[PDB]
Amino acid sequence: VAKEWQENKSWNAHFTEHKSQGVVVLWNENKQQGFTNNLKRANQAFLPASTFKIPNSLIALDLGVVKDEHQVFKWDGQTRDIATWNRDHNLITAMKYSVVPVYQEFARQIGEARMSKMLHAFDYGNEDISGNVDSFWLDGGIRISATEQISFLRKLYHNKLHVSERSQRIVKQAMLTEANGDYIIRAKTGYSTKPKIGWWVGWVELDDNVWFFAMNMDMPTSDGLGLRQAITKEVLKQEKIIPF
Amino acid sequence: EWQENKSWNAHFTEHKSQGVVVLWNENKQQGFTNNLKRANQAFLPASTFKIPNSLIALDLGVVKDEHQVFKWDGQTRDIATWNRDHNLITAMKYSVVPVYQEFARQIGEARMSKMLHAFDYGNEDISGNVDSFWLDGGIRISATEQISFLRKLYHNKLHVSERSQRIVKQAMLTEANGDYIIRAKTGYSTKPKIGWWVGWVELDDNVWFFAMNMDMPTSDGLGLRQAITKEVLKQEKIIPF
Repeated sequence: VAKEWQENKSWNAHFTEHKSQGVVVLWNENKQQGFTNNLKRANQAFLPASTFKIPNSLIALDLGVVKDEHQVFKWDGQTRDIATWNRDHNLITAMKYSVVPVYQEFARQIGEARMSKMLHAFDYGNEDISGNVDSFWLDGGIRISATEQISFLRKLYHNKLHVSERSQRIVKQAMLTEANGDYIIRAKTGYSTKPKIGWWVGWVELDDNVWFFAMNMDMPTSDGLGLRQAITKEVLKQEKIIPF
Repeated sequence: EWQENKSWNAHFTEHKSQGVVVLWNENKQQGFTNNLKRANQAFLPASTFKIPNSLIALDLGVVKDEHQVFKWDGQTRDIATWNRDHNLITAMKYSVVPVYQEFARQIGEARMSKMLHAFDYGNEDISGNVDSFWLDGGIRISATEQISFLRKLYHNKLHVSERSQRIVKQAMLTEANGDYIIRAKTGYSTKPKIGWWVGWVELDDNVWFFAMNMDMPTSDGLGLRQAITKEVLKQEKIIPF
């Protein structure tokens, strides 16, 4: 039988080396094959936390809540603990600094009915927006698995989500994280305080292939936040997707 | 509006090189160069022409999108990376002349000429072979003219679709980290021997356009295009050390 998914338990070493637990899921676009260290956890659904900024951006652009990637969302003047939030932002910087209050305001403008309809249209996780319209992805009913993140991301990559191509192109620009002569990573981090879960989801663009990834890990302290990228990169390195 | 900063010459003389770097501060609407005269000297754009050429090809449907494959024609050329299938992203990255020659042939003389006029691109002169005029024909552009063109592209103000401009800017992506994004294009003209690097640096709250050219007697110094530019960007605190 064609096994979409194969388990590679050797990747567990990358988690246990940091006394961590989690899952990395990879999808080889050319081969239409997925790999994970934990088939069960790969399919376990969690709060998306700030990974939700990807669908939230798309919806805000498609409904004209956000005009383009340069439109300024002025700071509301409330000083928050995260200094980078206490300034004006555009979509690019709001994504970069994971500026929750900008995205809360987008959610409020989108509203419950349109948010719910659009997540249904995206086939996004459990499509459930129960809770506050401006925090359901942090403390409400929405749940998504790593494999479901990859499904969603693959649609975004191919401009196949049910929003404009322009909206998808802008969000992909906003997701740009790293680029050099060897690869491009477009991705988004996420951190949920209850339960304590860290995410990193996105993809690695190579000359002749794209590798989608979605990882989550238990995140008891904020001290391990850098492990999201580090563990993922160790797997990408082991699989010769990116160089050492 | 324009200032000369001759201290940047140290970055050239460091490598027994000569050239110009031109910077434009988008927020301040101010330009800086080490050499006001060379900043205005026009050369063959060579592979920097891949920027307008891409735009025109996308707008006319010669190229569908950034993933459409242009199969290698099977002629082995000296540059190994050219002897394979390409898309717009990889064709730009490896500066794959034969893919862009085929675009130019499909675009044709009349549309190419009209579009460069519409883009206000350099001397707008396509004299020579339609598939090589930017390498050995009559088109000439200066560093300051590259910046003018690039500023329009950045603002989606060229007379092509927004989509075409967005795709080309994606194809220009060179470097990205948590401090900056560089979208740019190299170029190398063998007669006269001139190296180019043109593009911009995106920061949180500003964009700095750059255009540099330098004498390139040997292909050994091609890496100086980026190195010298980065030394100037570092000196001007645009990017960190």
